[PDB]
Amino acid sequence: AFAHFVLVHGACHGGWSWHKLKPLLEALGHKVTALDLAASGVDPRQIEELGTLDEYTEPLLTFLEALPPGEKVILVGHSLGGMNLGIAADKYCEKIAAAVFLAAFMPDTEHCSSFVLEQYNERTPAENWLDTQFLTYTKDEITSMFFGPKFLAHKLYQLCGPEDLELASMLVRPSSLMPFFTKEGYGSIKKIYIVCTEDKGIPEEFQRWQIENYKPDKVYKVEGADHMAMLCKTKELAEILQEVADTYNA
Ligand SMILES: [Mg+2]
Ligand SMILES: [Mg+2]
Repeated sequence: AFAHFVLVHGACHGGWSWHKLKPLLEALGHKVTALDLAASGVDPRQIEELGTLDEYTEPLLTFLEALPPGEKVILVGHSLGGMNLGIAADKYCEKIAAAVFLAAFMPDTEHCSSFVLEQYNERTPAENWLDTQFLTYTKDEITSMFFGPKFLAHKLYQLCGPEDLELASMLVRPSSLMPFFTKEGYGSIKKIYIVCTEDKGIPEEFQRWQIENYKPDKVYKVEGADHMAMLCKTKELAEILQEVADTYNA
């Protein structure tokens, strides 16, 4: 039927990356919330004030906490957004109909919370970051990420239009990758993975690896999708999300 989709962006991005998908879900009758996480999009915070992934997720937690009784949402997380999903699902699991991991980090419950990030780090040669800028800052020593135009063009948006890449160049902002996701909370939610097959930021092989590691309830494959499937495969993506809405409810 009709769901409430809560869309959670990835590193260096913001609510704006869902600007093509949201109207599509809304024309399907759904309610759609596309948050800015902390120090993302036009959030007024700067990355230097964020100490943890939990603090980065604050707007998501705040929004879920405000949800009235009976209201349940389908979380949709992109890239690093998948970790925001795990954080949110472990605090407000009673409010989550399902979580969708769009080419995202899917943590598990048997390994430590950062396992998929550590493993992603270990499989990723530093050359792959291209012109991405890594700096350090202090709060209370934290490494910041800032994607450069080459990385955006060559590893994230390579199958997107020039207006998509230019938009990201105009909006991306510094981010950061910064103990256990519980079986009772996060572990209990239905999870859906959307594989993006031409992804060069999180390669399909890593995406398949995470599914192997912690199998979700449904796996969709988006052929021809780079990492920003919501911009190049928006229509197909909305059709998967409708299938999800129809499956996970009453
Ligand atoms: Mg925004
Ligand atoms: Mg392009």
